[PDB]
Amino acid sequence: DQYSIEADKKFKYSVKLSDYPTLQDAASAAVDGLLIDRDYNFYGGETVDFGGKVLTIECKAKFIGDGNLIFTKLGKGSRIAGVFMESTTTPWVIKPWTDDNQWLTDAAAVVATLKQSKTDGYQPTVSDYVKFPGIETLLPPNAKGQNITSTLEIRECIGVEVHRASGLMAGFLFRGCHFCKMVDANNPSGGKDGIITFENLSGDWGKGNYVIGGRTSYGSVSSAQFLRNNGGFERDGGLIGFTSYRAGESGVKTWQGTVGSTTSRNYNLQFRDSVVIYPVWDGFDLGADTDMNPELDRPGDYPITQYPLHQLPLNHLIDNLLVRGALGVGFGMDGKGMYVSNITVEDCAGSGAYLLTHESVFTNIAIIDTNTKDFQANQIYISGACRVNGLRLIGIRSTDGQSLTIDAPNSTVSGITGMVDPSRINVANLAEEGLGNIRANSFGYDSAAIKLRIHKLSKTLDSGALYSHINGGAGSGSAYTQLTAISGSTPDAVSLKVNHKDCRGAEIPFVPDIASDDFIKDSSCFLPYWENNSTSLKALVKKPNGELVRLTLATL
Amino acid sequence: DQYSIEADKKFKYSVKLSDYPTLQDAASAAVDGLLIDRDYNFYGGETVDFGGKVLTIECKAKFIGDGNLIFTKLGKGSRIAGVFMESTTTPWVIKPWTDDNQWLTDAAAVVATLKQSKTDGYQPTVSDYVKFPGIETLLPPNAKGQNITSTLEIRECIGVEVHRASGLMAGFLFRGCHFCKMVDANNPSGGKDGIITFENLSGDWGKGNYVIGGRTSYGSVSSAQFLRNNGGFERDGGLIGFTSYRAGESGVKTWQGTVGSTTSRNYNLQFRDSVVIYPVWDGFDLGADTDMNPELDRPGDYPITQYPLHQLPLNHLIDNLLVRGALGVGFGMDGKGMYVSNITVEDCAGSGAYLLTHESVFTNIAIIDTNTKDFQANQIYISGACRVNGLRLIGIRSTDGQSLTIDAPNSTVSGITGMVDPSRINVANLAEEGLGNIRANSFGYDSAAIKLRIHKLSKTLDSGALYSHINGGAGSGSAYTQLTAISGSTPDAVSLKVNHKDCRGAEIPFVPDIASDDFIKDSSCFLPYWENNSTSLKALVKKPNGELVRLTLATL
Amino acid sequence: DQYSIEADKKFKYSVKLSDYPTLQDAASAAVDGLLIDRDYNFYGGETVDFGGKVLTIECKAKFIGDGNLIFTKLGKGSRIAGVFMESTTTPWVIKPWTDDNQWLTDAAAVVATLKQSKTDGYQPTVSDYVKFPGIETLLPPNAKGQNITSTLEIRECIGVEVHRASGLMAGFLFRGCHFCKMVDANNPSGGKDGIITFENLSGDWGKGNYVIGGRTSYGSVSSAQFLRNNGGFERDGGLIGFTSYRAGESGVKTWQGTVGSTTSRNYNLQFRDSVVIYPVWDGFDLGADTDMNPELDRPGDYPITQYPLHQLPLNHLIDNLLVRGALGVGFGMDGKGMYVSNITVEDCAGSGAYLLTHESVFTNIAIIDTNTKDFQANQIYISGACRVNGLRLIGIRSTDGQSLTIDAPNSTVSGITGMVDPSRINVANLAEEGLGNIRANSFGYDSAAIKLRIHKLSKTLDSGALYSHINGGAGSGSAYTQLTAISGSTPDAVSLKVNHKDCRGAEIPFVPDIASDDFIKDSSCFLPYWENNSTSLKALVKKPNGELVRLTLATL
Ligand SMILES: [Ca+2]
Repeated sequence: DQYSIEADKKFKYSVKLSDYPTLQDAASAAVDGLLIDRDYNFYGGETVDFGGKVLTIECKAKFIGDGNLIFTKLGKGSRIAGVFMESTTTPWVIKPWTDDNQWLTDAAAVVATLKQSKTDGYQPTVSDYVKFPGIETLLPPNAKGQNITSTLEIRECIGVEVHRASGLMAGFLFRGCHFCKMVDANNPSGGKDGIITFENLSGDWGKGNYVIGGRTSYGSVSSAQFLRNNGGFERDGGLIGFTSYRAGESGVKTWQGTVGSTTSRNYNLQFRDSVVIYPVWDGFDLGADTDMNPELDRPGDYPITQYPLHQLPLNHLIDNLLVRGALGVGFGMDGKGMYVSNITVEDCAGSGAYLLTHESVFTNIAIIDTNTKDFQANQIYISGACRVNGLRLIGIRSTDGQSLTIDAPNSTVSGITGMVDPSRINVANLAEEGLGNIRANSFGYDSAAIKLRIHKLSKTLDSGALYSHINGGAGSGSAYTQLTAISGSTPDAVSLKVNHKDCRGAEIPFVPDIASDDFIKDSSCFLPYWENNSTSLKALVKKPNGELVRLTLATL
Repeated sequence: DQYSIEADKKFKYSVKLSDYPTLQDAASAAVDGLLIDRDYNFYGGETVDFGGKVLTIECKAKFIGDGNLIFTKLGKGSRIAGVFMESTTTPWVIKPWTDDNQWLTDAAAVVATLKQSKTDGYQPTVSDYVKFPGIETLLPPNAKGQNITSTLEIRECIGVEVHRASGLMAGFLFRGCHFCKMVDANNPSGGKDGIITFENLSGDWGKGNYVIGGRTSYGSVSSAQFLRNNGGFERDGGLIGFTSYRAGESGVKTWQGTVGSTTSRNYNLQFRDSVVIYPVWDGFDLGADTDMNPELDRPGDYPITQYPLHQLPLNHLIDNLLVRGALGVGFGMDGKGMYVSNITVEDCAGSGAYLLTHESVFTNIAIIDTNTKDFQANQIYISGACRVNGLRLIGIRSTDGQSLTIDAPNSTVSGITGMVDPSRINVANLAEEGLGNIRANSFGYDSAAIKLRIHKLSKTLDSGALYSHINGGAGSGSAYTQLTAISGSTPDAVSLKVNHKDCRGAEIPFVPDIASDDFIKDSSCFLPYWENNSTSLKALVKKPNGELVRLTLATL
Repeated sequence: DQYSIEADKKFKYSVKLSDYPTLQDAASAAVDGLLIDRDYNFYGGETVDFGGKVLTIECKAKFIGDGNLIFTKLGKGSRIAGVFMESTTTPWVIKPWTDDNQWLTDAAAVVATLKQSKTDGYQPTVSDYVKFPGIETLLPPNAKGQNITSTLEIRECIGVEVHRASGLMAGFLFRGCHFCKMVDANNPSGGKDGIITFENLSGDWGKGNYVIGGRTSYGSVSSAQFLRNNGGFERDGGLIGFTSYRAGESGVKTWQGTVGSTTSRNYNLQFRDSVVIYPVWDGFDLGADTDMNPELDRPGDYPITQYPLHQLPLNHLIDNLLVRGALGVGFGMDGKGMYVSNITVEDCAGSGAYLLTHESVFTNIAIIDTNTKDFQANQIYISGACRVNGLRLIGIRSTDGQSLTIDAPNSTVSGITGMVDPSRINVANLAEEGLGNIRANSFGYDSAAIKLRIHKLSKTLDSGALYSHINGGAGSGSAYTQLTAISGSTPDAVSLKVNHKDCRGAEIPFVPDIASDDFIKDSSCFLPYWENNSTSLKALVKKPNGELVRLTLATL
């Protein structure tokens, strides 16, 4: 009895699942620690009440079950580490990529990949019917409408963190939670539902909910997703330092539109320092309104009368994101008044950026080899009146057809770099207002060029140019300078030259027949023209006083 | 007695505060673990001696008290997790922002926000008297000079880490510590003092001290701050992966000048991969010398005779920082020989960057919609002789008045992008030395332009241009090229044209009266001029031998 | 007996090394936790069998020994925290940098730094003989061929994480492991071998192996290195969020060539969000093939017949890296089909980038003050046919000699910024295809310039220019525009002017003697020329029909 007093004071309290027949029995006994030291088969909907206790739950075995294992009434500060969820069912999965990591787009080829596995692919859903046209008819019935996920559901808790979670056909759901985090996810392999979900459709708007660190793979739908969360002006929530691989839908998704009877939208969240690779749909989908066939209202949210479709003041903090390998769109969003910075998107089959934004600013964007399968009309689309300050376009891929590279018809852009085809740029205004003294350095040509193109006149032909051309060969120390203008849709049709053939003179073009009065523009100027009937040059002169006179300029 | 032997060997040692009347009694009993499992009211200055033991302190309740709870004599490798500090006093706080997140600047409006709360605002300090002019007179006495903070003080320890700390009116102070870290701060809400402080005014210069991860909110002064730390050439200290929200002063601060009798300055620290949002003063304040009314000496530091004011070899490693929403300056520093990269600052009421630097290099800087309240003279200021390589300016905001955008009178700059008003650029030298072949693409105009502006001549008017203008309408296949020069402060006053009205000729300007001898510049050139008394063009000719002759060029 | 039942259920299981004579005895007794609470002297090769148990190993003391302490048969999910390795031997180390952090390059100066210490320098190896020419002869024998490292070796384990490791002369080796991580390394000071190594020369290719977070210092060779790892298309492995300081070789290394009888190469790894400072050799060395004296084959890898040397499809995910202070190369790699983004390299004595790549894309690269000791031929080298989209060159350093800045003879580049000497650019093609309307703003000169340079003609002289020059002084409201061409290797030798001396006319250069027929280029143009024998200007006219006629243009 003496020792027991001492022992109760000097040892750390932990209960372990191997000592109990059910998880509730263990939860009930727990005071400080709880060790999961044996695999536990749960039934879908099995619910554990943790009594408001602040528990440190250390997992060293699996939770095995189809459906949801529901944790409730955990005290603020509770932590669950090392959790591993696994389904009982091994479903049919598709694997729409080759052994050289090329995407498969042909429905029949995708069907041929079918296998029963808990990983290395995903269970088809209805969105696959759109993504792979014709697949709905070709999929066997046993591969359609599957619904396998083993989900850890944290329900109506505050201040709970799940650390280093993993699994097979695994999901993690925080339902009606606040100040909860999914930290350092240890590459769970996903199932039918989203891998990591913060859903706050009921109760107060979600706040304080983050994905921090870690990564996921596979899954039928999006890797990380938010419904009805608002981080406040403090931006207390979102996703930082995360990697998503091969989402069956999108890497990171803020939901759009109405779900159930209320809004699924999100405000004031962080999306930073993260990477999405090889999503079947999109890298980041940060829109809040439905694009195609939209609702006429926003129950639970701002009405259309206050903010039109795609013009919500979403106010997310969006910075330093990387997307590679999307089969859909690399980076998509909507909203009004947005600031977005430092986005890098490479090698996507659909548009690199699809931006249904207005009065927003995009700084230091790089869109490098996207729309490679011509799925969309362009590589970067912007609908509304926005500003782009720094835009890198084109890597090493060519474009065979007529699609635009940037179509941002209401936007003002500066700072494009890359080997863009200028005919594939469409913006409201493009300008470099603040360059210093300039040099055009030409490699691999016998000339250097400074060209001008007026898109209203022609998007495909330069309207004038300033050239420098070698006279003779390399090392001659001689070039000629040429000032040109387009005529009859023939670039460089008319030109003045300086030093052609090292002659040290200006070659001046003249009107090839009698110049009309209106040909001359300015006072105190002359326009030479040809009088064939005398073999003479004449000059149409607009005198300093504005009156016209015709003079003889050169004679036989 | 048999079991007790076995039990002492097989169980983890931890003591818990619920078994002791004081925190010292628990600390004294501890061997391995210490669990804080009941709220503990401490008195200011209460000091716990941990006996040099390497303890793992796990907090699941609050430390409650105004003033400092002082931890001493923790062994290297000790860890304190989940600590939650809370004041006993609920002070008066101000909230100088609206329900639409607009800053309040009017003192009377700020006073009207007063409430008693431990969060959602901050206790006024003397710096508020400057920030909100007139507020000193308008604040009620009960809202002035408050001093509420509940501070965990780690004193004279080596190798101690505080993880996942939080609180209300909370602070964390490492005094005279080395190799200590504040890791994954769980959004403590601050009090009167700095939220996270590494202060090494006594003893050896601080080294090995970091803030890694996490975030803070509110507080009256700066969120994270350093005094008398030097990371060594190894750069072993600083701040990485951190977020500061709504600092009452600045997000991240390295102190300047003398504090007490010695230097508060800092060297060789990292500031990387971090974000500061909505500080009342500055985002990052990385200066070491006092700007306004400076000391004539640096006791404990390099003398002015060795390094002039603002020219210390601070040698911080500064990269990948984001600031949004400052009411003061987004990014400020001083020093000589600095390299700074990848800084992004958006939507600040004062200057985006205030750089009292010399012989320093700034690479890939973006300053986007700053000085929005005209608090400073410019958006980015640089005092000394520096280099800027890549500078994005202007988002979507206009500027109504005469303030400069960049004033860097001793600096050489290249790579500006954005819709900057060129009259608002002031630098020593601006150049694009290494561009390739160029094309100017014009949208929304009937012409394209390549303009030249000599700032010594005029900062507001272009001095010459190369234009291409549509002849007729869209699709004509015809344009004219125009080479212009300014005269009488009228841009484009004098010009030569090629292909005006699709005439296929050059329109050449001539001197409107008798040309003086000195009007012609080069040998083997001619200058046409008007002789009104005969209705003739003449030519002032400088012959190949340099001598002048006047010839008749065109006659009736 | 009643209490013992209760106690066995309610307390956390942990054994502690203080209760056992050997580490194996403790490992054998362990069930859940294992506490290292006394220093433990191990013998090189001492091997601990952990029985497949999933153990949480908490270290609060040192493992002391030269050689390897080998951990085997740890269960998936095992974690080792706070480990501290220390050698028994204090070796001789060199410190090739000064008290102002300047690199020492002179062998005799390096030898003079010799001291016996476990840190603050490194043990020489054979690579130092190359790095510091002559040092092999000058080093005393007792400083050559040393081999001191205290290494924690995790052998043939899956799912083991080492967290917050540190030490003196310390190394960490994961041999034949999968799904293992080195997390938040707490600045171990290195020994003779690599600090952190994932080596998978035997068994399956390594996968799931990461360095996440943390930092290292010193060491004789590379800080973090990989052999025979392949992350799969999922990119499940690599290095994220890491800092390396003063590697004796390189910060981060993927091995090249054959080691033993098989490939040491690596595929599909992440290298992101990391920093390397002051390596003696390279920052990042991400090559897979041997550059100098290469193997004729790749046992265990793709044959040369399939992929030529330096053209392996390495497919690493490489983004957001910073290198400063290398004595060798900042960033090096090889491979074909690579995408690389957001690399920043500053202040390196050798090349900033050495890129033996083909059909690869580099986006937003900044190479700022590199090759400062002229160790290589250039600041950035690219061998193969690649694309660079955004390249910042030049900080504040000058270059005295003739070395190139970029030599990328097969690459197409766009978006250079900085005060580059254009004669030091060599590329296949350089272009800005997508600029908007342009303005050249000139500061500190009486003129503004838009220059053209044809590198085939001359890399050192501009071939033509468009200038604007002040007439009179500041505020005159007058400038002249000038269009020039090079002749006899004299820039600006021949020119046309508009508004010289505010004359409002064009000054036109003429051929200084009788123009040859071939001097005129285009039909409907004239070329003025001088007839000295009559003091007349003539015109060589190519009529609209293409035939030549000579006319009198101006007469006495
Ligand atoms: Ca004549």
